[PDB]
Amino acid sequence: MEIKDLKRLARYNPEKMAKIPVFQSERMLYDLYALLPGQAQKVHVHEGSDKVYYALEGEVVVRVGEEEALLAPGMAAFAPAGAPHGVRNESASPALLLVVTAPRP
Amino acid sequence: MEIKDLKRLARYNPEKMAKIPVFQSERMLYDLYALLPGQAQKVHVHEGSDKVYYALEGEVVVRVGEEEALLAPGMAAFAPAGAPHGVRNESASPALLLVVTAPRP
Ligand SMILES: [Cl-]
Ligand code: NA
Repeated sequence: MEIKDLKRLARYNPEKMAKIPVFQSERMLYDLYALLPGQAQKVHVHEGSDKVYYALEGEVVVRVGEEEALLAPGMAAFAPAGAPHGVRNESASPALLLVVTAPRP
Repeated sequence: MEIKDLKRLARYNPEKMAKIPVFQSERMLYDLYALLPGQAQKVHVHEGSDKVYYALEGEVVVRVGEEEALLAPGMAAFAPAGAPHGVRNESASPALLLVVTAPRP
């Protein structure tokens, strides 16, 4: 079956953040976002999907709507469709997120 | 912004596995499954939804289709639509899973 150790899949790119697909689903994106310090997924609105950022490792500043919060390990932030959202690693350490998007964009 | 510390949401039902919705998304179920030893999510089939189990804490024996594997902490298992799936906490410790089902069944 498709069963993986998420952290072991994480690959950080010095040039820019990386999105590492965990599973290939026709109904969602179940990815890892590997952000080195200073890297980020720019804030954007995706009207066709809901996204949930879950911090697996490290921390990122997650923005949903007009709010930002520190998404520390173990925390999940919900970015429902229409809400501008993004994550930025402002820390001095890598940050790894489990990012789920439904439906598949 | 809806941001939650997943572990802090865990609650256990002694009579049966506790299903604790993390977020109410129209696009997916993003739930926590709190399984005390011996508890389980009986085998189920979502003809039109994919489900991904991610072991936040503890371990469960995850069944997806014709296979069963130990879903240890940090591991995620993918149950594509149609595949019978379930999780059983056969350990002597509680298990907490982040379970995503998309779309909502
Ligand atoms: Cl993909
Ligand atoms: Na069913």
